[PDB]
Amino acid sequence: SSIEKGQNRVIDASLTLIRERAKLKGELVRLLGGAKASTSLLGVPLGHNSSFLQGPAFAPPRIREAIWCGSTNSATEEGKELKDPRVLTDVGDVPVQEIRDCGVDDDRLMNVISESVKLVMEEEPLRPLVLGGDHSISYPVVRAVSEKLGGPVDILHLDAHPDIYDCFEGNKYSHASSFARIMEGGYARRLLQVGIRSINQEGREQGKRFGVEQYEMRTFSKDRPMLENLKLGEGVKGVYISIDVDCLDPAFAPGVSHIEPGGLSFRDVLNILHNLQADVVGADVVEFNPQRDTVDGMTAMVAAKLVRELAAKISK
Amino acid sequence: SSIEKGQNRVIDASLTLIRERAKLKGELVRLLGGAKASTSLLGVPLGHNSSFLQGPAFAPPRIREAIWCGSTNSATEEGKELKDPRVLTDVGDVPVQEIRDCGVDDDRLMNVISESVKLVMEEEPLRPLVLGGDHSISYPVVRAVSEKLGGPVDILHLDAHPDIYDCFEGNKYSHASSFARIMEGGYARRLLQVGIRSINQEGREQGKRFGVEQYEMRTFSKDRPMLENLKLGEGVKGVYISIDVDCLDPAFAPGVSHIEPGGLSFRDVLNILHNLQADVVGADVVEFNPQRDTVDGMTAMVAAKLVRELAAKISK
Amino acid sequence: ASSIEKGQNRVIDASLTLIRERAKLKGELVRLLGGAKASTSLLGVPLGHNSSFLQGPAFAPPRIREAIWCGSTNSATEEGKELKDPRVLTDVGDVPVQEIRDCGVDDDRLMNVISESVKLVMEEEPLRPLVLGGDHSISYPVVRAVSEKLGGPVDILHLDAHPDIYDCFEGNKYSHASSFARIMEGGYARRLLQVGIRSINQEGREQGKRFGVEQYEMRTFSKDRPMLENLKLGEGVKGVYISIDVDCLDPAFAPGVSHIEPGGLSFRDVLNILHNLQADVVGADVVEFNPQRDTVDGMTAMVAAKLVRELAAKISK
Amino acid sequence: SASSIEKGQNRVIDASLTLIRERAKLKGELVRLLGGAKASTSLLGVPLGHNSSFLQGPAFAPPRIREAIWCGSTNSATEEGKELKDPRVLTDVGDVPVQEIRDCGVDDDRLMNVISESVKLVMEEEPLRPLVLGGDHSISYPVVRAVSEKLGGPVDILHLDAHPDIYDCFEGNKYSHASSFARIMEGGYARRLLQVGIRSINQEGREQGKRFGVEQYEMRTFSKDRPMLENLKLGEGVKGVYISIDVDCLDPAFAPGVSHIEPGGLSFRDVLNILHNLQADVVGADVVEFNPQRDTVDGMTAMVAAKLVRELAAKISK
Amino acid sequence: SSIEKGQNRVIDASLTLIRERAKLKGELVRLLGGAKASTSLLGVPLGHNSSFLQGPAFAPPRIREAIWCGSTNSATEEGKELKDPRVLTDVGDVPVQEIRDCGVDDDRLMNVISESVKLVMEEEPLRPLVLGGDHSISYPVVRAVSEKLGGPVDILHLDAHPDIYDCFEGNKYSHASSFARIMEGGYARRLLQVGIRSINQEGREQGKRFGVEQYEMRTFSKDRPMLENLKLGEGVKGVYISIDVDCLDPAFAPGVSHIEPGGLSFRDVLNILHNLQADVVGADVVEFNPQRDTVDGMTAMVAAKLVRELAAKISK
Amino acid sequence: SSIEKGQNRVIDASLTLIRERAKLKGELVRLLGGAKASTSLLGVPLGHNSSFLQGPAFAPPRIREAIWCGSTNSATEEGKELKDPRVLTDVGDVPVQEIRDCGVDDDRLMNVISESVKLVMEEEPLRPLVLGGDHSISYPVVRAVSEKLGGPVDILHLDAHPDIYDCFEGNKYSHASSFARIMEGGYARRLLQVGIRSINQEGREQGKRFGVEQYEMRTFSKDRPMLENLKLGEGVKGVYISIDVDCLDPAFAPGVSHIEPGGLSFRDVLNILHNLQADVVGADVVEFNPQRDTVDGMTAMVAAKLVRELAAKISK
Ligand SMILES: NCCC[C@H](N)C(=O)O
Ligand SMILES: NCCC[C@H](N)C(=O)O
Ligand SMILES: NCCC[C@H](N)C(=O)O
Ligand SMILES: NCCC[C@H](N)C(=O)O
Ligand SMILES: [Mn+2]
Ligand SMILES: [Mn+2]
Ligand SMILES: [Mn+2]
Ligand SMILES: [Mn+2]
Ligand SMILES: [Mn+2]
Ligand SMILES: [Mn+2]
Ligand SMILES: [Mn+2]
Ligand SMILES: [Mn+2]
Ligand SMILES: [Mn+2]
Ligand SMILES: [Mn+2]
Ligand SMILES: [Mn+2]
Ligand SMILES: [Mn+2]
Ligand code: NA
Ligand code: NA
Ligand code: NA
Ligand code: NA
Ligand code: NA
Ligand code: NA
Repeated sequence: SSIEKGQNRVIDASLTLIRERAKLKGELVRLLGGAKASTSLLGVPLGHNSSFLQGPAFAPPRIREAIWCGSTNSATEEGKELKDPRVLTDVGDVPVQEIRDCGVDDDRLMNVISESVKLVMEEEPLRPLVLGGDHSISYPVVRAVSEKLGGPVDILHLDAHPDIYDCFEGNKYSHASSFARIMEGGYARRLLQVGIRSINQEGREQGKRFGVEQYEMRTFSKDRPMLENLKLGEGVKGVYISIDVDCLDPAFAPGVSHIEPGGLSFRDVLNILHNLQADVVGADVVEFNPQRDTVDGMTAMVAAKLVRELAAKISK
Repeated sequence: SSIEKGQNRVIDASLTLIRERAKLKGELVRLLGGAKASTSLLGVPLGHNSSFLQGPAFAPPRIREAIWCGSTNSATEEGKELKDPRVLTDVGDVPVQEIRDCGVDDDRLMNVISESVKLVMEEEPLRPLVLGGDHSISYPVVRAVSEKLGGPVDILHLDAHPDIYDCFEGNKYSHASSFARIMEGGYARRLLQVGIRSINQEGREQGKRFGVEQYEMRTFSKDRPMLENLKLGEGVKGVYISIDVDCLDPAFAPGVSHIEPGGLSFRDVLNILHNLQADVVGADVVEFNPQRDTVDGMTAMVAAKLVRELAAKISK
Repeated sequence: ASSIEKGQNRVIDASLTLIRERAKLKGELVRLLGGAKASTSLLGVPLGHNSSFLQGPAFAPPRIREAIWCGSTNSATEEGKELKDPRVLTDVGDVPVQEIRDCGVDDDRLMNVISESVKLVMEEEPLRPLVLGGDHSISYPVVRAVSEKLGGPVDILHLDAHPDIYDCFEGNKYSHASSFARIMEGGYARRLLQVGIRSINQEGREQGKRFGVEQYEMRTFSKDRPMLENLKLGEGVKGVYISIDVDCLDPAFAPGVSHIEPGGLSFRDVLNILHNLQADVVGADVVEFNPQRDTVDGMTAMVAAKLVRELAAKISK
Repeated sequence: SASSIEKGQNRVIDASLTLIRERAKLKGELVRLLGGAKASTSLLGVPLGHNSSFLQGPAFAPPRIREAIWCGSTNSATEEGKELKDPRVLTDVGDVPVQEIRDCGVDDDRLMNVISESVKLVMEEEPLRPLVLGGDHSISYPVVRAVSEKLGGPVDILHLDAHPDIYDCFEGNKYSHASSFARIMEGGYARRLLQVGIRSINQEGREQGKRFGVEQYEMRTFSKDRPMLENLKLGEGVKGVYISIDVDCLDPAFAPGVSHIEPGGLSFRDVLNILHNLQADVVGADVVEFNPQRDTVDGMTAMVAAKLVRELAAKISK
Repeated sequence: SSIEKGQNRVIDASLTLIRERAKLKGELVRLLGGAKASTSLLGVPLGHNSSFLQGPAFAPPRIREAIWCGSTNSATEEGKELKDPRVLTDVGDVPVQEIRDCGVDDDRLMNVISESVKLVMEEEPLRPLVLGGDHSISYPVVRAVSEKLGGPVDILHLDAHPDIYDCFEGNKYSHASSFARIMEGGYARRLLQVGIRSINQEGREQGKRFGVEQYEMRTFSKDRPMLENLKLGEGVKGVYISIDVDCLDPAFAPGVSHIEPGGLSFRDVLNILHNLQADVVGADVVEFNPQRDTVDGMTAMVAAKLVRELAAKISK
Repeated sequence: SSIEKGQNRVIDASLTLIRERAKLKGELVRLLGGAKASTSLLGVPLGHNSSFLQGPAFAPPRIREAIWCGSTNSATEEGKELKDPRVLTDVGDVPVQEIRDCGVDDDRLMNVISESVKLVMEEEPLRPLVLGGDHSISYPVVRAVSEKLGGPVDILHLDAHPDIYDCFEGNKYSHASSFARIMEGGYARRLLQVGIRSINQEGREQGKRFGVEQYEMRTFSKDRPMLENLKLGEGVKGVYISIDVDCLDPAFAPGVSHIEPGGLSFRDVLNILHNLQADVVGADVVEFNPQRDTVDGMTAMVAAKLVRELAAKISK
């Protein structure tokens, strides 16, 4: 009624905001010349699919402040210039809270996040890097990348958790279920999960069902050489990388909802990302919880540096 | 100039979104009936006019979380029910960071902010409670309130500092120059400044020159009775309440950019607000810096409860 | 079968026997020194599971004891009593609440154990119980136990941001938000003065009006302060019980709470009320200190400890 | 007089042991009624910190550990796949009421004897095996003594710690947390003592290791020693293996909530590489020296302590 | 024993260092003059007479950083300019840890503290404001001011504690015996102890024995009107103010070694200082413990603003 | 002009204080007999050459406290006894803030630091270990060591940053330029920078210009065997080791002005220091920022243990 049409006008004005801002970043990259791919940040400030704490809703603006901190320089480790738009642009945040606040259901909210990602991909040669937000957001992002490209992607999923519960606590959009949604829908072929150390019988059974390659930290000593020399995406249209910050031991990343000892070092993660051979078509950095971070924002710098090194990898 | 016209498509859509949200809230309040005035939150995540720290840019979403925290109930001290839209609605945040990012200068930003305030006012019978954001925003909110209403207002300005510097560090939009801009444009008649304990010889000269009633904490013992029995707005369009969070002793409100000992207690602030007779037309809660808050968000709960009590006074 | 309830009973009985043996030694110490009319004895009830928001008060009583004896402090109360005199303060320790919960004991029988533990202290004359919470749910079994033992209602001074008189908060009758409904329902309290109230809803006020509760809100503290720094309670009944939720204090003074509620009393405001109260105090509690929410140096532990020290000087005589 | 004092204390001690015995009896009956278990980890808390040389914070640890084991952020499966809500995998007989026993004047010899008897009460309920939550490292002595006396012979011990804890009498306290492994080696309770993660030791510690034939692995040789330490075999021919983990075996990056910050320690993953690969019939274990008052505001060291307890439980239970 | 020539030239070089900087500060003040009194800061970074924590050793450099923090203005509540050397100069810190390390005894160390205070006074028109350090430093500072002026002073002593034990734990220089030492020496006519709330039998007896006026917080309701209208020094050499930061409720000043609930507000102390009628000849601000302070240095700001307000009272 | 006269009397007393203390330590070392080399701590509390925060100004006293903490023992990892003066003495802190305050320029302040180092070196057989302070101090320290020994040294520089900017933000004494100053003076033959992970085009170009061996964390897997087997100083005057605490991953060393994820573990650094073959003639531990440390001083312990293990290596 009056309501459904009111909701459509807020949704439409939200998509228009992303569309106009993408257009300006696309024109800016196309004007400078030569880029084959150019990382564009899209923020999805959503936390209500979280099982424990909703703090990731507040992450994307903290991440951006950390990327540009006066304490850092603008060069990535392998020497890309983050001030160059062909390396990194930013189309801003999906207005999630404003959409929820007007009574929009999750089916439609997640549809708006997909469309938001399509708006970036439709500006050549931008490729999306999504700032979460809780891990529920990887389903509408991966769906949007798969649909746009016209086939399943191979995924590298860095996570303490496999996020492959059929329906965690009745919520099909649970942050603990988004890789079940992705695999059910035929949006991914290979799913490599690395850093896994919190998994139950359902996680293992769902892993076998979907053909997932689950690397547990209890075999990391033996798996490290293979994980520091990954080659992904041959025979599919691209590779997507999803990083839950909780792939890192809490010593490196305390600013997470799920503290799970025995994880990767920051340098372990960069060894995997730097050495990965892959046509990276998209990526996300999720589950940064600023409310659980240190008083000085150490996990914000962790999330920012992951974003920066993913941008170097995506942009070419 | 393809970008200069493109800036306008970002602004148009930015304001479109505020209006589309404003109408839905408008409609729900008019459906319910009986409201003369209805507090509607409008966030202004702007901190780049700050002299020391830009942390208030992150405040409005934290304030909103604290209002609805499971630890609290939805009753105000007086007994007003915050779940009733006649009492409180929220039109969300102005996308200041997106606007800044598409290269728009401060003139047009502050005008977009003024226009956004006007969009809420044009939806009867909503009255704007702006969540700052640094002090800089009061000037465009007040100008927009003063323009819409057709003439000057009187201001209750609760703050440790007086913020009437002519031009502070060469920025005319400085959070320290905001009330100099307001007085200069005759948007205010009586400016009552309360909780003042950080003032310089320029602060006093400008206060006399604009005929400002500056109450210093030095005389609070004698002043309390007068301060706890205030009446304002007779002969004017209305009364604007600008509450900088540092009016409170840092013991109550650590989460600010300027720690200034010898402040008000939270109860002192409620004594003043509960007792003040005013036609309140507009109110801001500013300078709340989450990056300076306690790990448990004590200042977020302070900001939230001042918003709640301010909304129980504005709503009628 | 009923092998379950009987096994639970053996654990409950052993739990109560341990409080009995501890209370006896403290009793015998106070009697052997001689001259006490009343001797504050601490009983901890490390219980958090009736909270609506955070269960951290389950951990408070050990932290409060540490703060009472911190080497940064001396052993004198403000009005000059010696806390090292067992006649002024003793400690019978903690009800083993978690271990009773862990063997499947329901809340009715668990609250019965708390009551029975309070009686066991009262039955070593001249001990009077000062209970360390724990969440505010515990005041119900404590006040029930004191009233039943003294054989009549008491007057209660209740210092709290919240009135805690929901008929059944979230369906739990033992909710920390319902303990003073449970108390007034049972006729264990004649007068109930609630002081520091600044978070209350229509049901709060309707339940206030129903049970004859005197609700002093902070929006009228300027006016009410003279009368509140001059209380007299308990005349014509068995005595006065003082319940202090640490959230009566503004969070500036007491951040270590589950419910941050700006606009509360100063610590000095609470000692003015306590010091000047005229009352034969038969029991007290300090509840809702949440160590998990405290500063890293334990400021709220020192607050809860000093409230305990000033209540002990008041109860001991 | 002053001998009647000892009789009142004995009433508190007996009431304390009776309470542990009754809790242990329900846990043993539950495990046995479910059937099939050969061994079932049962937690025993010993909230003792007064033998500490710097901070007594470990007295507050056991309840914080239990909370973290059941934290709603976590799931109930161990890394290897054991279900912690199965009583045959984990039960909990609660805490020894240490503070109350100290508070009625009981001397340290009698208090440590209570800790020993409490451990035996768990072991007496077949098939429970004790996993002790400290508490400072002093408690390892009475625990290891009870396990050895009850099994009727020596155990091999894996001791994970920044410190060897083998001073004869640290600051005149024979029950010092820095002397508990001297107490253990003097009593004949151990065949092998392997000390892993050592990085704070002096000549007295090295001399005491030689005197008792302790095998001391220092972090300065961890590059060389790692393969050996990640393939340990212990307890063949004796009553089994006891594992004592001082949380300060971990670099303080991983475990800040300790009284003794000693940079250059093991990663959490390094410790699980050692535990997971250890071949051992583990007859008991402890997790000690978690200091909640030195932890982060979010309890990161509580979650470290809890995950060590959970992984040990998965190893003890079978 | 060539340690004597060393100990001696270490001491001489320490004293030289203060003489030289006093000479420069004096010259700068008279250079453009018309000042009767000018406040000069002297740090005594001494904490080893503390009974619990020694953290006050580190305070004086932290107080200086807070006085000149970019978040603050250079004007005092009354309106004096701290950049004006006539109002405030700074002669740096007595090298206490350096004198300690060469094996010098507490008797001689405290003499150095005394000598160092006289160096500031010997340089007209400088008046010493000492940044502690623990409360032991007040004995030698008051000794120096009294001997230099040749007569006793009236002393306003703000503290949770009376610091008047005969020999706390066997140390006659205990921070808990400074006022026993002062009273035994005849340096004070009147001693007013304000904010007392941790006192035992020995505290009351020593008080009665020395004629000390002990204001306990439990009578502050009745004493406030009187404490906010003091008059001291009339007839004797002048007024010394000693301020233990723990005079303030820990809500206002958590950065102390002794947390003692139920203290004064920051505005309470300012009401006492602003209305104190007195010729103030010296003052100290002691027992700030930076190791117990909040992460953002609230108590540092609290000690700095006491120093700034004291300097506005002392300078003229 | 008598200002200039004043400054020289202050510098002289400042040097006179280091001379006399170093005399007492040399005499003590010489009287115990047998030492070839004896580590002597010299503190340089200087932060104003920092680009981001001046916290390291406060570091040296907090390091000393950590070295002697009652939670620790006095043996190093390889068994040296820190209470033996032949293993460790301390000549205390260059009075940096007193020299700045009397208006001395950075040229002369840096020369004072050089002179303070030589005063240690002139007391046989002390060798200097300097506690920073920000990285700017390495230049005047190495310049003094090289001038004193009459030739160049090899340097091991442990840092996240190369600090080799020509003129970072206009300041030739920038903490980000001190190795450009060192390499321009010919004070060093080899400069091995280890743990580098924040470097731009200028850092790389300047590295090539001065022949710097730049070991980046992105090749640490490959490089680790060679870095745990270093031999330096053969055919030159010896080896100087500079340790920026931010060489460590912020997981281990959060108390730094520059959070840079993906660094060395503590054990990594000790594997390098313990296996290094070198005649170490001097060392520094710089850029510990206590205002960014944990509430319990974790980074203070890290800095203390680096100092302790360097002392074991320097003393012989
Ligand atoms: N994304 C994190 C989900 C955590 C959940 N407790 C699990 O079992 O994984
Ligand atoms: N709004 C804050 C203004 C602070 C400024 N340093 C001043 O001197 O006023
Ligand atoms: N300066 C503080 C002294 C504190 C001591 N516990 C006392 O009894 O006063
Ligand atoms: N377990 C901690 C003991 C620490 C002691 N300072 C030692 O030297 O071992
Ligand atoms: Mn996930
Ligand atoms: Mn995860
Ligand atoms: Mn302002
Ligand atoms: Mn302000
Ligand atoms: Mn309550
Ligand atoms: Mn309450
Ligand atoms: Mn140990
Ligand atoms: Mn240890
Ligand atoms: Mn004092
Ligand atoms: Mn004091
Ligand atoms: Mn550096
Ligand atoms: Mn660096
Ligand atoms: Na989450
Ligand atoms: Na600001
Ligand atoms: Na609670
Ligand atoms: Na300990
Ligand atoms: Na002290
Ligand atoms: Na720095």
